[PDB]
Amino acid sequence: RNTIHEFKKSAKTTLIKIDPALKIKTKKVNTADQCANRCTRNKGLPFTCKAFVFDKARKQCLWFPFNSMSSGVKKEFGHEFDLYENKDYIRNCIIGKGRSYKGTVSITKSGIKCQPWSSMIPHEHSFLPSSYRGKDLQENYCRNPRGEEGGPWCFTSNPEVRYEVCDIPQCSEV
Amino acid sequence: TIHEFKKSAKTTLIKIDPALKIKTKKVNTADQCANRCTRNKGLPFTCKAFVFDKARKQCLWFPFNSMSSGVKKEFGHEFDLYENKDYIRNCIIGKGRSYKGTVSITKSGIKCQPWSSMIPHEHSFLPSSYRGKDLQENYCRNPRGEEGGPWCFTSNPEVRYEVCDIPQCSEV
Repeated sequence: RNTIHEFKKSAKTTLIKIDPALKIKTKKVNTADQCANRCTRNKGLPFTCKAFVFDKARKQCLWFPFNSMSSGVKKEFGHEFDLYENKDYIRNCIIGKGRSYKGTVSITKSGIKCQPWSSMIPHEHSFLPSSYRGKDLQENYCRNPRGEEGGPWCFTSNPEVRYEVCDIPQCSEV
Repeated sequence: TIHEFKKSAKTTLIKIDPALKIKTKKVNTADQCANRCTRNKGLPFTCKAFVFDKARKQCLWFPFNSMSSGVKKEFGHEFDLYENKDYIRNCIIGKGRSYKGTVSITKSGIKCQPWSSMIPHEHSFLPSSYRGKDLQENYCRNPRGEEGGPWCFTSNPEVRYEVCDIPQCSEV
């Protein structure tokens, strides 16, 4: 029942609340998967678990009723922290051209595994994560960093297909 | 792997538009269909759902799900439908009348009571009286389009019902 692989992971990251009104729960633990299991099950939390952090130095879970996109919360850097966001609270559909898409789909329309943004293999490119802050060019996720009409896309792991659009549905289009 | 899919018992999908690709294979169990779908290895499309035929032991992998235009869900006792959660809208439009995701926890963090239970709470919100509205399992639902969005009867005997905390699509 190790559920940790089902969260979207951000290395070296925790979340801080600006709004002192927002609520946390913390517990000293052994391993990150223990935090994940309690979040998934939502056992003994007085709120809906949308994200958790494992502190590897203090061996603690921090469970949150918010995520990195909620208002009144900001990211904080820390070598000891990993952030895990519950995919049920990361919008999985696209608004407009999907400039703001932060979901984890990482396969193209024709079923090709996306190439990591941090990689120049197979395809050399200049969509370096550091050139596109805010656009979450992480792992091999489908993204639309320049807001082009095609919707989110990725460079492709197939050497013969440089890039392809991914097949992510519009949230609302009647 | 199978737990990142929403399961609909006794259900298959029929494509109307014959241009939509399908892939099928004789297999042993539904778990193997899920694995192939999750990792998406030998599929010329994005696997958004699959059906397991328990009688023929066949996987049917689809680049669509039940909310896709051009497909009909149908009863069939030998089929189970499994829909990839990444393709079931996880945010709410309007009051969330059309919410079909798998969130089953209230805003205060209480596990929902199954719709087909009368314990702790008795109610007239049974599955058949609201066909089309997916009062399945213990999922947060908004069958009548009420103000606060999807909700459920609560497993806490002290709390009859409570809204869940499903975000508006316009929230972010």
